[PDB]
Amino acid sequence: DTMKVINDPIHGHIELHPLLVRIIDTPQFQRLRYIKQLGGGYYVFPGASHNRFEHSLGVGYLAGCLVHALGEKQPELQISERDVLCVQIAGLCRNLGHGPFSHMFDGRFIPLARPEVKWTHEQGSVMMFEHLINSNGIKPVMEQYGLIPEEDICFIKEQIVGPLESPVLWPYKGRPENKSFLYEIVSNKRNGIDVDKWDYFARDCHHLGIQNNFDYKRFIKFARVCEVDNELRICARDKEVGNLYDMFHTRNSLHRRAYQHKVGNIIDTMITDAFLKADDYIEITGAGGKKYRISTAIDDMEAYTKLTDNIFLEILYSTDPKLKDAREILKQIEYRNLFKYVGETQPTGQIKIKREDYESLPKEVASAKPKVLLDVKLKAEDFIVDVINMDYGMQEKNPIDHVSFYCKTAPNRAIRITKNQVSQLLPEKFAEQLIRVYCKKVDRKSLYAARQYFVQWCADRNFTKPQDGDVIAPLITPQKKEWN
Amino acid sequence: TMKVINDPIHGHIELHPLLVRIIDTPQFQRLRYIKQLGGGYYVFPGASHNRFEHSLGVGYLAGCLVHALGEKQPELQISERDVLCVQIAGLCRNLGHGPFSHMFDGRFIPLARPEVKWTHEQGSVMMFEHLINSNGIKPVMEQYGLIPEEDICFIKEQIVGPLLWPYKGRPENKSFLYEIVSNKRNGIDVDKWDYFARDCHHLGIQNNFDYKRFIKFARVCEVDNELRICARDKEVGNLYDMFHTRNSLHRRAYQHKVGNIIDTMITDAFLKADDYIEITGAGGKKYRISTAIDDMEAYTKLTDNIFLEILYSTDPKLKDAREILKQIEYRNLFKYVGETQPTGQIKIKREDYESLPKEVASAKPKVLLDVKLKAEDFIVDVINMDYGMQEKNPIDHVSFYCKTAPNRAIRITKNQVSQLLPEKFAEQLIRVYCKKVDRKSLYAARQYFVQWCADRNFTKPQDGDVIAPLITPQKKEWN
Amino acid sequence: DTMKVINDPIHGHIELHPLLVRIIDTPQFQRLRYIKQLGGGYYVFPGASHNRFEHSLGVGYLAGCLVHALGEKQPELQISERDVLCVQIAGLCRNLGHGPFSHMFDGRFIPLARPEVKWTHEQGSVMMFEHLINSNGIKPVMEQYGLIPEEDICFIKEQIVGPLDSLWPYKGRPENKSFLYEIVSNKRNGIDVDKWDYFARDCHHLGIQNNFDYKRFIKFARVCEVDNELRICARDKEVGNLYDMFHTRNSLHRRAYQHKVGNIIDTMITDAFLKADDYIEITGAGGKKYRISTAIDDMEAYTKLTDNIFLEILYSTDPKLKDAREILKQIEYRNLFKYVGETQPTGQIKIKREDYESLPKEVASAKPKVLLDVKLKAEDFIVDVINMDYGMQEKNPIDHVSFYCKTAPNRAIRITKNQVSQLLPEKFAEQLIRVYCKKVDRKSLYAARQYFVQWCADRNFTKPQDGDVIAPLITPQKKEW
Amino acid sequence: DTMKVINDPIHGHIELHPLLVRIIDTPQFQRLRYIKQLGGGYYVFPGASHNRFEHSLGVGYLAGCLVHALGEKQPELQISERDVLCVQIAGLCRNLGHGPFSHMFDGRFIPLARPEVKWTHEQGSVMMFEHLINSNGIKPVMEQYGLIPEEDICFIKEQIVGPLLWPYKGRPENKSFLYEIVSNKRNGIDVDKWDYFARDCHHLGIQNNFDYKRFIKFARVCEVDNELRICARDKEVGNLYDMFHTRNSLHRRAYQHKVGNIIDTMITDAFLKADDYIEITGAGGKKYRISTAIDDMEAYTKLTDNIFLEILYSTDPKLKDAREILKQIEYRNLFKYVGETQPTGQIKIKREDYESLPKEVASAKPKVLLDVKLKAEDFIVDVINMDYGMQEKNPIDHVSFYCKTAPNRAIRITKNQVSQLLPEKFAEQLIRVYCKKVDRKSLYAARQYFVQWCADRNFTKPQDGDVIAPLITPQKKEWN
Ligand SMILES: Nc1ncnc2c1ncn2[C@H]1C[C@H](O)[C@@H](COP(=O)(O)OP(=O)(O)OP(=O)(O)O)O1
Ligand SMILES: Nc1ncnc2c1ncn2[C@H]1C[C@H](O)[C@@H](COP(=O)(O)OP(=O)(O)OP(=O)(O)O)O1
Ligand SMILES: Nc1ncnc2c1ncn2[C@H]1C[C@H](O)[C@@H](COP(=O)(O)OP(=O)(O)OP(=O)(O)O)O1
Ligand SMILES: Nc1ncnc2c1ncn2[C@H]1C[C@H](O)[C@@H](COP(=O)(O)OP(=O)(O)OP(=O)(O)O)O1
Ligand SMILES: [Mg+2]
Ligand SMILES: [Mg+2]
Ligand SMILES: [Mg+2]
Repeated sequence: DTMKVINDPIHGHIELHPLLVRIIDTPQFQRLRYIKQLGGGYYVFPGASHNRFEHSLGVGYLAGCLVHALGEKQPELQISERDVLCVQIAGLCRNLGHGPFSHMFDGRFIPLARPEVKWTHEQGSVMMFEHLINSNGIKPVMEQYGLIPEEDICFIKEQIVGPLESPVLWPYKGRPENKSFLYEIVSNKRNGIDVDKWDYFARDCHHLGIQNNFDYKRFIKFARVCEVDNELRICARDKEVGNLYDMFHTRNSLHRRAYQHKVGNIIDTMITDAFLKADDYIEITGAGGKKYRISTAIDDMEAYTKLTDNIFLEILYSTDPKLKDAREILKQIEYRNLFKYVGETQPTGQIKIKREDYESLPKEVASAKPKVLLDVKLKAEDFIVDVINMDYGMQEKNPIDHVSFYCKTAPNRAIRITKNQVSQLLPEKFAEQLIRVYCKKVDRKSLYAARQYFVQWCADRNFTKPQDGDVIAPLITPQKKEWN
Repeated sequence: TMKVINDPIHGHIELHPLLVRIIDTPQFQRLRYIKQLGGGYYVFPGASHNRFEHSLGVGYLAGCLVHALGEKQPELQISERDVLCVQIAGLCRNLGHGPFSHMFDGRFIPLARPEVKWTHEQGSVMMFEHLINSNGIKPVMEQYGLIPEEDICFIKEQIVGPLLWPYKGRPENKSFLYEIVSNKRNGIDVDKWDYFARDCHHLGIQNNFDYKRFIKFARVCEVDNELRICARDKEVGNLYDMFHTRNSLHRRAYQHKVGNIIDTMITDAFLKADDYIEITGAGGKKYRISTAIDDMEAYTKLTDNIFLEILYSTDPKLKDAREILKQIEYRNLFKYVGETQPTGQIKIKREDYESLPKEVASAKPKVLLDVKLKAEDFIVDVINMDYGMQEKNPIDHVSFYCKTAPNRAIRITKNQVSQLLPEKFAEQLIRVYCKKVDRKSLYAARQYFVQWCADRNFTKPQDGDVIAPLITPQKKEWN
Repeated sequence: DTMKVINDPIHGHIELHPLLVRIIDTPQFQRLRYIKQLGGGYYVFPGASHNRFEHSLGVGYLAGCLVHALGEKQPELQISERDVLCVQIAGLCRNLGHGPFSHMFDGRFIPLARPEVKWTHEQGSVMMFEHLINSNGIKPVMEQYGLIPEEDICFIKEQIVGPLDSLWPYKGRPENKSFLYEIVSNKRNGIDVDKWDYFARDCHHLGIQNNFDYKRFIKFARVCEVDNELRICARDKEVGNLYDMFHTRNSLHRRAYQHKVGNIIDTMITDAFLKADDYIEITGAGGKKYRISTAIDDMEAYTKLTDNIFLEILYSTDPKLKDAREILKQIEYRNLFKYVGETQPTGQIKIKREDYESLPKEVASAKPKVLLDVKLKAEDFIVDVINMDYGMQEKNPIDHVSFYCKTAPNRAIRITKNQVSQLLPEKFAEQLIRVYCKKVDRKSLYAARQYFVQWCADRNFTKPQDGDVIAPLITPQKKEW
Repeated sequence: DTMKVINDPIHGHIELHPLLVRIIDTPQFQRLRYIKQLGGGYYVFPGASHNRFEHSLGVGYLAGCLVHALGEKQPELQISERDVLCVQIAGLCRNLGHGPFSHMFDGRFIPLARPEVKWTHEQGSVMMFEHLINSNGIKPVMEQYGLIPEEDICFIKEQIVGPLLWPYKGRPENKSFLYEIVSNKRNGIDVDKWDYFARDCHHLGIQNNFDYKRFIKFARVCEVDNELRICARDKEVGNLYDMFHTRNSLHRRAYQHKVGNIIDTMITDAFLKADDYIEITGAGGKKYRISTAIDDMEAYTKLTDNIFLEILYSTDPKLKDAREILKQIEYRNLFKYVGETQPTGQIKIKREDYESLPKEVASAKPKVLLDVKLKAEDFIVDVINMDYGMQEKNPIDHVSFYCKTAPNRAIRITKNQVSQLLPEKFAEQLIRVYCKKVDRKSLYAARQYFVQWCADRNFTKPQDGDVIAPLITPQKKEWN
C-alpha cells in the first residue's frame, strides 16, 4: 500500500517502500530476529543483544541513501527508481544466509561438520533469497512496482555474491558497465568499502559501549561517480583518504576488542562443540516433511529457515540421554565453567599457519617438553588452539590502493593516492595472525602445566614472547635469548 | 576478585565475587532469553534487550546509591554486608519474569489460571530461593560475612515487601535500605532508573530523568521515627518529570497499540498450546506452560523459546497455535479500530473485560453495512495508565530537605510546585481491534465502535468524523 | 560558487546553497558568533558555551528539511527552489536581532533603559536583515539565483515577524502556499523548526536529554486544506508527542533558562550595563556615536553590539566605569545577590508588567513580628516575575493544530485535550515570583527571609517550599499552610 | 563553604571540594571562560564554541577520579586527602597560562612577536597560579583544609611544569605516581588528554574511541626501577595505541585543519599589526602590549579572545590595517590554500629555517607560462609536526604493565608483542603552502611554484599534483 516508517536507534526514522515491507514480512526474513549479530559476544558484552534483523534494515536503508545521493548530485547517471529498489533489496537481503550465532556457524561449525563443502553466508543468502521470492509470491509484486524479475533478481544476487559465472571483460549480467558503480554499494568486492560496514560499526559500537570513529554520512556527501578504466565507479574526495584509513583501523579495533575477544571466542567454540555432539540427534523438518541435521539444513532452505539460535535452548533443555554430552557442555557455559585461556602469541617473520594444519596444533603443544617439575601431564585433547587472521579485508593488500579519488579543482578526473602521499604513521603491514591457546582442564595444577607447555611451544616454534610470559612461566623464558 | 563488565548504559561496572557467583547460575542466566519489552521488539527493532542486562544495571545502581549514602553519612553505619544484600536484591528482583515479560503475568496467567494470584515479584522470591539452594550459595554468603538467615529474609523483603515495624531482615534505623530496590511507598527506586535509560537507548527515544543527579542529592533523615531517604527540595520538579517520562514511555512504547496486539496474539497461541507443551520439572514430573509457575525447576526452563518451539512444531495438535504465530511472521495482524476513554466517573472493572466484545457487537449503527460482525471478531483491550499508585500522587509520599536545614525532613505539595501539573494521576484507555482484516469488515468495525462509544458516552475517538461520518453527528456532546 | 558542507554536532553534515553562504559571510551574520544562546546560563551550566550563530545554521537547515520533505511527498503543492531558499533564509535570519546575552538584552535591559520604546528581537531581526541585504549587495545575487527581491524579501520578513481586517494578511505568498509561513516562526501555535533546533542543541550542551523527535514529525507532516488555506497537518497519532514537546520546553525553562542563579547573573549584568550606558560609545552610520541603549536605532552600530561589551566593562580602567566594573567583578568572585525564595500567586492570580516596579516596595513594607537586627529597604530587594506557559498565554496550543488520519490523508481534523488524556495540564500558564537580596551578610539574609515569607502570607501566595525552615516564626500564623 | 555540584555534559554531575571552589571563583580562573579551546577551529567547526574553563573543570575532576581509584584499590600507597586535593588543583590549574585562541598565542603569535623569549603556556600557568594564590588569599584557606602551602604549592607547580636522582621537591619517590596524573612527562598518558578527547569529540561532531573509565578501572601502582609508577593491565596495551591514534586523527581532522590554521595565521597577523597600539594595564598602572603582557600576570589576566573584538570594532586609524585583516575573515576572503607535502628525508625542517621557506617557494622556476610573478611575501608556509607526543619515540615503550596472575609485578611490552599493524614511525612533518593573493591567476601561479618547489626539494608528490600542475609533475620520474 504505502511507505512504512520504522524507528531505528542508529539511523532514526527510516522510510520503507511497500515492496521492501513485503520482503520483510516473510518467515525467511523474520528468522533474522533469532540470530545474534555477534554470536557468543553477548556472553561477554551484555549490551550486544542485537540481532541480524535490525542490522539488515540498516544496510538496506544506507544503501538507499547512497544511491539516492548519487542520483541527486549526478542526474546524468540515469539512476532509476528500479535501480534504487534493487540496491535496497540487496542490502536488506545480504544477511539472510547467516546461521545460528552468525560467524560461529560458518566460521567454526560448518568447516568442522562439513569440511568438504565450501559454504559462506553469502551463498546462503542467495539461496535464501531465491526461496523467499518463490515461496511468497514476490515476483508479481516486483512487477507491480516496475521491476523486471529476470534481470533484477539476477542483479540482486550478483550484488550479494558477485558474478555467478566464469566470464573469460564485464562479468555481470544484471546491469551494464555504465551502472558498474551500483555493484560497489552493498558488498564491495574491489576494496570492501560498503554500507554493510558502516551500519555495523555504528550499531555494534552503540550496543557494545564503544565509540565509532568513522563518519559514513560525511562519506556519502563527498562520493561521486567518475570514469575509471572504462567503468563508471564510485570515487571519494581526495582529502577523505585519511578517514578511509581510519575506517579500517576502526574495523580492526572492533575485531581486537570485541569480535575476537578471547572469551567470546571460547564460548563460540564450546557452543560449536555442543552442536557437533548434538548433530546426530537433532532433527529439522524441511521440504515435504523430510528431516535434516544441523549440518545438512544448509541443503534445504525450508529447513534452514528454522535453524536459529533456538537450537542452543533445544539442546540445553533436552531430557534425551542421547543429548546428554551436548547438554553438559552448554550447562558448563551457564555455570561459567569455561575452557581456560592460557595465552596468545604470533608467528614471527614470514611464518603463516595454514588451515590444513590447525588440527595438528594441539598435538604440537602437548609434545612440548618444558624443563620444569609438573604434577600433571596433559594430552592433545586437553588443548584448544585458535588461529585468528586479522587484516584490512584483502589479505596482505592495502585496500586504499584500490580506491579512486577526485579533487576539488577537477571533479570528473579520477586519481590514485599512495600510502606515502598520506602519512608515515600508517601500518607497513596489512595482515597478521594471532594464536590463542586454551585448556579444557580447569584446575589449578592443570592450568599451571598448560602455561609451561604453551610457553615452551612458543619458544620451540620461535613465536613471539607471550606478554605475561615471565610471570606465567619464569623457568621457561630465560632459555630464549631472543626474549631477553 | 571483582569482575568488570562493560554495560552500554552505565559503562564499566565492578561486580563483587559473590554477585558473580549468583549470576553464573541457570536461574539467573535464564534472563538472557527473556525480552525486556516482550512484543515491543516486533514494533521497535532496537528493543532486542533482555532482562539479564537490565538486572545487572539495577544491581549496579542499587550499589551506587547505598555507597553514596554511606559515604556522605557514616553515622548510618552502613556495612559491606548491607551493600551486598541491597545489590543482590537489585540483581534478583527480575528473576520471576516469564516469557515476553509483562505478557506472561499481565495477559497469559490471568487467562490460563484465573483462580491463582501470581506476580513476577512472587516469582522472583521463589526463583531466588531455588537459586540459592540449588547452587550452594549459602556457604559462599557466609564466607563474605553475610548471615544467611537474616540476610536472605532481608533480600526477599526488599523484593516482595513484608512476608509496627513489619520487617524482620533489618531494624527501623535501616529503614532507608528498603527504599532502594523496590520502593513500596512511592515507586522511586533504582529499577526505574535503569529501565528509563536502557529502554530509551534501545528504543531510539531520549530519557529526561537524571538519576546520577538524584543520587548526589539524596540524604537519610528521620521521618515519623523511621530513617528514610530524602530528596533535596529543589529536585521536586525532576521527580514529577520522572513520572511524566514513565507515562510517555508507556504511551509510546510499552502500550503501543500494535505491540499490545502482538502480545495478545502470542498469548492466544500459548493458550492453544498449553495442553500440549510439556515442561519437565523436579523429579521428572511434567508441567504445562500455565503450571510451570508451581515448580521452579520447570520455570527455570520457561523462556521466549516456547515461541519458537510452537512456531517450528510439526505436531498436528499444535496446528492452531502454530497458525496464529505464522500470522505474526506474515504480519497478518488483528487490525486496530480505535481508542476511546471513559468520561466523568466511569471506571471499567476487570470482571467486565470479557463482556466488552459482546457490547461492541451489540451496537446498532444506523448505516448500511455489507457485513455483520460477531463478538468473537472483536478484541477490546483496557489499559490502566497511572503514576504507579492508582489515583494517588506519588510525590505526596516523598520526603525532602532544604539546604539551610539538611536534617529536617519536609513535605512539598503539588500547589507549591506548579499549576501546569496533572490534576489526575490515573486514567483508562480502551482499544478496539478487529480479527477480520478485509476492507468491508474494517469499515463495519469502525461503525460499530463509534456507535458503541456514543451509546456508552465515551470520548469521541480522534478520527471519529473521518472513520464514521454518519455516526458522529448524532452526538451533540461531540458536535 | 558551489554548495558548502558544514559539520554540526547536532545535525551532522549540512549542505548550504551558495546564496546562503553569501548571507552567512557578512558582519551582520557573523556577529552571532559573539552572542551566547543562553546568556547568563553559561555561568551556571558550563557546557552552555554555544552561540546564536550555530543555532541559526541549524534552524536554516531544518527549515530546508521540512520544506523539501513536503515537496517530495506532495509534488502537487508546486514548491519551487525559490520557495525553499526563501524559507531557509528566514530560518537563518530569525536570530539576527538578538543583543548581548540574548534574552537578557530585550527581556531586561532595554525595558529598563528605554521604557518608552517597544522593542523585540524579532523586529531587530527584520531591521538587521534589511541592513544585511543592502550593505552587502545581496539583491543582485538573489536575482542571479531566481529570486524576486521585492516579493521574496517581503516573504522572508513576514516569516520572521508576521504580517507587516483580512482573510489573508500576507503579501509575500498567496493562500495556496500558506503552509510555508508555519515553518520558521509559527504564529498560529508555536510548532516550528526554531524550537526543534534549540531543544536538541541546548540539551546537548547543558547535559540534559531531549525527549521530542523532530525527524519523526517531519516524516508524518502533510499539507491539507483547512478553512480554504493549505496548512501543515500532523498525523493524529502524534498528538501525544506534541503535548510532550511543550512539556519539554517547560522543563528546559524550569531547569535551565530560568534557573534562579542564571537569572540573577543576567540581572547583575543588566545593572552593570545600566551603569555603563552613559560612558560606552558605539560608532554607527556616518561616524555618529551611540549608547548601548540607543544602538538599536542604527543597525551599523547594532552590528557591533555583542557580548564583548561585558569584557570591555570588566577590563576598563576608567574611573567613570568603576561602579559598572565592580558589579561584574562581583560576578567573577561569585559574590552574587542572594536568592531568598520563590512563590506563586494562587489559582488564577496574575501580576502585570506595570506593577513589577512596585513589588520591592511591597516586600519591604511587610511587618514580620520577629525580632530583627537589621531593617531592609525597597532598594535592597529584587523581585523577578516569571511567566511560564505553553507559548500562547492561557491558551492550549494543541487546539490550534490540524491533524489527519491514515484512512483519509487529505482531510484535516481537530483533536481536543479530552480526546487525548486526563493526565495533561488543566492550566497552560502560571507565574513564579523570585525574591533576592542585594545585602548578602548573614543578618540581612535572615531578615530578608522573614519579610519575604510575611509578604507571601499577606498576599496569599503559595507557601515557599522551605518556609518552615527559613521562617519558623512566620509560617504558623497561616493555618492554610 | 560546602561542596558544590556542577553539571558537565561530558562527565555529568561533578562534586567540587570548597577549596577548589575558592580557586575557581577568582578573576585568574574565570578568565578561561573567554578563551576558546580550539582557537580558530570554531571558524570551521561551529560546534566548537567550548572554552578552556569547562575543560579545566573536567581535568580537575578526572584527576580526582584516578587518584581516588588508586587509593581505594591500594591503601598501602598511603594516599592522603591532601594528595588528592593537590592533584585536583594541578588539574584545574594547568590551563591557566593559555592566551587568546589557545595554541595560536604561544604557537604562532609569541614566537613571531618575541622571537628572543622562550614562552610556553605551561610556564604561563605556573606564573598565573602563583598570582592567583597571592592575589586572593588562598594560602590560609589551603592551611584550613590540611594543606601545607610551602610543599604543596611546589608540588602543584611541579605537576604542571616538571622539576623547577629524584628531581622533585613537592613529594618523595614513593609518591612518584602522583606526578603522572595531570601532565605525564614520561609518556603523555594523562587525564588532560582524556578530557579533551571526549569534550572535543562531543563539540566537533566526531566520535571518540578511547575509554578512560576503563583505563581507570585497570590502573595500578607498581614498583619500577625504584619508583612507584602507574601501570596498566597488559590487555589494555591495544587501547593505548588506539588512544594515540585517536589523538593523531583529531589533529588531522580538526586541530590542524588547513583552514582553521590559516584563520589562526590571519588572526596572528592582525595581532602583530595591532601590537604597537593596544594597551593593557598591569600592576601599578604600567601599560603593556599584547606581546609583553606575558611579563605581568595582572595584565595577562586581562588578555583574552576579547582582543579580537576590540580590534574588529576599533575606529582608531592606527588599527586600520589590523581591522582590515579581521574584516577579511568575516567576509571569508581568506588566504588560499595551495597544497600540502611532506619531507621524504629524515631530517626535520628546523624552526630556525621556517622564515626562509616562503623565499624558497618564490625562487622556484617552474617551466610553465605564467601571467603573474609572485614574491616571498605572497606565500605562507606552515610546518606542522605530527607525532605520538614524544618526537620519534614510541610512548608505549615508556609504559609499564602488569598481569592478572601477578598484579604487583611490572613488565614491559614491545610493539612486536602487540601487532604488526602498528606504525613503524611515530613522527612526521606536514608542510602547507598558502597564497595571500587570492585571484584566479595568482592562485594558478602559486600552484606551479609550489609543485616545482616540491620537486626541487624532493618532497612527496602533492595528492592533487597532476591536476593542479600537469606540466610540472612529469619532470619527476620518482613521481611515477
Ligand atoms: N511516539 C513515538 N516516539 C518514537 N518512536 C515511536 C513513537 N511511536 C511509535 N514509534 C516507533 C515504533 C515504530 O518503530 C515506528 C512506527 O510506529 P507508528 O508510527 O506507531 O506505526 P504504526 O504502524 O503503529 O501506525 P499506523 O500504521 O497507524 O501509522 O515508530
Ligand atoms: N578494549 C575494550 N573496550 C571496551 N570494552 C571492552 C574491551 N575489552 C573487553 N571489553 C568488555 C567486555 C566485557 O564486558 C568487559 C570485561 O572484558 P575483559 O576486560 O576482556 O575481561 P576478561 O575477563 O576477558 O579479562 P581477564 O579475565 O583477563 O581480566 O569489558
Ligand atoms: N575528517 C573530518 N571528519 C569530520 N568532520 C570534518 C573533517 N574534516 C572537516 N570536517 C568538518 C569541518 C567543517 O565543519 C566541515 C567541512 O570541512 P572540509 O570538508 O574540510 O571543507 P573545506 O572547505 O575545508 O575543504 P574544501 O573547501 O577543500 O572542500 O566538515
Ligand atoms: N534539574 C536539573 N537537571 C540537570 N542539571 C541541572 C538541573 N538544575 C540545575 N542543573 C545544573 C546547573 C549546575 O551546573 C548544577 C547545579 O545547579 P543547582 O542544583 O541548581 O545548584 P544551585 O547552587 O543553584 O542550588 P543550591 O545552592 O540551592 O543547592 O546542575
Ligand atoms: Mg502501521
Ligand atoms: Mg576474566
Ligand atoms: Mg548553590
